[PDB]
Amino acid sequence: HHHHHLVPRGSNPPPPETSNPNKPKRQTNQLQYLLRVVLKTLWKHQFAWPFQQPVDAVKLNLPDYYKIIKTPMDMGTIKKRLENNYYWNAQECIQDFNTMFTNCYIYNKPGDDIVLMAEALEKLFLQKINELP
Ligand SMILES: COc1cc2onc(C)c2cc1NS(=O)(=O)c1cc(Br)ccc1OC
Repeated sequence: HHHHHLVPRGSNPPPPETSNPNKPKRQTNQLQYLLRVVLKTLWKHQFAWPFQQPVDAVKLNLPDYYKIIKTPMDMGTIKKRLENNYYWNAQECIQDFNTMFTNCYIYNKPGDDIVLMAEALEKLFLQKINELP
C-alpha cells in the first residue's frame, strides 16, 4: 500500500489567550509594577529570549514538547496579558510566571543550558517579587 503517512502533519497548538472579554479584569498597583518593573526587567535580560514567545515545537525540533507540556506559558503571552489588562490580580500574573518556569524544569534536565537560564531568571523574578507594593 502506497499510503506512507507523510501527511497529516504536526503543528503547534494554538497559543494561550491574551484577550477574553468576559473575564473579570482590574488595574492594581501590583499589576502595574509587574509590567513596569518585573516583566520589563526580565525581558531585557540576555537569558530572556527562549521565553519571549510560545514554544515553537516545529521550528525548534521539539516534537515531544506539547506531548509533555499541557499548560504552556511564556513571557510574550504574559506581556500581552499585562498590556491588555487581562488580569484581575497579581496572583494570576504570578501563576503564569510560575507555570512558565515549571514547564522548563519539567521538559528539560538539571544542568541543561535552558534550565540554567530559567533558574537565573527565576532568581531575579523572586528578588523583584520581594519588592512588590
Ligand atoms: C531543547 O531545546 C529547547 C528546550 C526548551 O525548553 N523550553 C524552551 C523555551 C526551550 C527551547 C529549546 N530550544 S532552543 O533552540 O531555544 C535552545 C535553547 C538553549 Br538556551 C539551549 C539549547 C536549545 O536548543 C537545542
